[PDB]
Amino acid sequence: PHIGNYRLLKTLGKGNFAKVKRARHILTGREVAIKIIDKTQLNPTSLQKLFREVRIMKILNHPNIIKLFEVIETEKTLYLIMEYASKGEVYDYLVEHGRMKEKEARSKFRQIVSAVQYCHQKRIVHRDLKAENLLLDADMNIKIADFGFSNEFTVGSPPYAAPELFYDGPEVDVWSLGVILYTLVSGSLPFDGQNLKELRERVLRGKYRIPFYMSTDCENLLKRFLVLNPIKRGTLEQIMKDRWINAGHEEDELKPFVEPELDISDQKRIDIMVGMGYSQEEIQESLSKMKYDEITATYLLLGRKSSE
Amino acid sequence: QPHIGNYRLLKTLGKGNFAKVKRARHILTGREVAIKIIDKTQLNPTSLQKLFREVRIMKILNHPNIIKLFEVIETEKTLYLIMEYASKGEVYDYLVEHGRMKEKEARSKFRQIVSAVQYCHQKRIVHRDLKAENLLLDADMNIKIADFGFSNEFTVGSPPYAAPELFYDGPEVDVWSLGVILYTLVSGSLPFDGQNLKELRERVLRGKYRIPFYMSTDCENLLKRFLVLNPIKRGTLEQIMKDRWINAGHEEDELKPFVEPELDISDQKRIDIMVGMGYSQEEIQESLSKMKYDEITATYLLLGRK
Ligand SMILES: CN1CCN(c2ccc(Nc3ncc4cc(C#N)c(=O)n(C5CCCC5)c4n3)cc2)CC1
Ligand SMILES: CN1CCN(c2ccc(Nc3ncc4cc(C#N)c(=O)n(C5CCCC5)c4n3)cc2)CC1
Repeated sequence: PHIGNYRLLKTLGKGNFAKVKRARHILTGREVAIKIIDKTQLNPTSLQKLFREVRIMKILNHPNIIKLFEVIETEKTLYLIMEYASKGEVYDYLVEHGRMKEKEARSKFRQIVSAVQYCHQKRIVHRDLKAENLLLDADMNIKIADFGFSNEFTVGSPPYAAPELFYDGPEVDVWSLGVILYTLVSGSLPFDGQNLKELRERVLRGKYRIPFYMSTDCENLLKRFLVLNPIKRGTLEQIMKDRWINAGHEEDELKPFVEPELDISDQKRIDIMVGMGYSQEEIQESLSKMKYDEITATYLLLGRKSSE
Repeated sequence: QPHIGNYRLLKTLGKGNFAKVKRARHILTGREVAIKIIDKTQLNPTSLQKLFREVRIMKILNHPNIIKLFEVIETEKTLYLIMEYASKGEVYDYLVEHGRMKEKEARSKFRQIVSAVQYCHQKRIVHRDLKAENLLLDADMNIKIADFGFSNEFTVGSPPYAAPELFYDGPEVDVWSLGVILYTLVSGSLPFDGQNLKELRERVLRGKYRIPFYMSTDCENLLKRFLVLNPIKRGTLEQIMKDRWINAGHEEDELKPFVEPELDISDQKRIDIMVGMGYSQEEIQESLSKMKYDEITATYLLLGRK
């Protein structure tokens, strides 16, 4: 089975009003993830919120945020065609290999901090960063899923939730980032329990174990995220200057991401799409207007590696 | 007249929700001020924490057209916010007394308003409830906007000024209200009104308003940049600051984002006066350097005004 130019493959997750399937673009062979939302199960209020959030997704253009390629809408269904992170959860990588060495943890956490700060600068707060939406692509780059989407439009976390949720501003992501950092360096959650009430007591206590292998610089950095009072947490713009974050990046200090200009005049890719049956003029119109249609999707997918 | 801190309390200016605002006089300098009074025992631990977050925001508002905070007094039961007093009250009262502002005067005030709001937006502070009740005028007819950064329950939203999407907390909602504000300055009337809230909402959603004979096309063009139903298509304030009508008569003085003056905390003339009032030199230097918003920094600031 298919939708538009995509062959639908196995379901990756399901829940609430959404399903996400792996899929293969027929025109290019590139793999994608497709979120399928049955609109008949939504009231007019949820429908309006969904389309506002889709418009937010169209403005996320960061190399560590799952990228939207194409939107297909029928009378009954919304299809969101987006980047597929072929290695699944960071958690799966921690299970296989153990904790990351601090050099690898730093490389991935710089990507995560960049992605989240980039959204915060645009007034977009995740509010639900967790194991299930921290993903890795085929080249071990971080890809964060579901920025900007309300939980009912995700497939579906107490260990990561800020203690003030136990508030919807950027500080709640900063707490979750501290949990993430701790999981990267130790392979363990900083706060756990035999049930939710014990988990909550430990989160409110704010204390977590520092293993012998954790550097003092990593410990000090965690203290900037895992502060109970939300207003005393560091800002990401401040944390970007942290000594641990930039160890080994002497003249490459982490700074807010700046979007490169999108090259929409690659004639090699345009030549391929003309072969596919699109006209040069049609291609230029879709790309310059960024229509999120079958043409812009194809152009972007032709820029990725084949057969994956 | 009772005292709180170094202030003599005078007439009540307003009361609503969890707040009361009184006119007062600083005993030490004789300067008039406004004091917002909030009984903390009215609040839960959650709203009390939010109140303190919004006071921390108020501390960083330093714009000549934004009501300036002078002093914070917190007791076990009550929070007192001592701030600038706008002695001529609401812009509305001026419109009632003199009618619509002529174009030059409306432009002058609207530049102040746009400057104040853009200054807050750049600091990522959205008002969300700009309205007649918090657009004020000082003794020199300068705009003073009240209650930036405060939730409604801490003030003493408003259908005629509320963006149609509230019938969202980003700057776009202020931009819509600014359009309604500009219309009131130029016409003396609200653009959207009705015999009840239902009819009023209908006109906001339609987005149509009467263009009077005295409104220029440049002014009508500017209105179209605020009063857009689609929030994403509304002008941004950085863009609106370059509008032709906004800068007419200001060709070598284009409206730009406000930049705060460098703070002067070592005026020894004012410090000398405060030593005479009984504060020590060391105390004064510490209060000013740490910007404590205590009785000392407030006196320092009030000594710098008429
Ligand atoms: C032991 N593992 C094995 C499978 N494994 C997993 C495999 C691939 C991926 N990739 C991938 N790429 C893009 C995505 C976009 C989304 C959106 N919007 C989205 O929700 N998802 C997932 C996240 C929640 C479930 C659907 C996306 N997933 C994620 C996980 C996890 C368990
Ligand atoms: C027919 N009129 C008669 C006069 N009258 C009026 C007179 C003076 C002023 N000034 C002034 N200066 C600072 C203020 C700080 C505030 C804070 N925070 C605050 O709330 N207020 C007001 C605004 C809402 C009621 C309290 C402030 N008001 C306002 C109005 C209006 C009616």
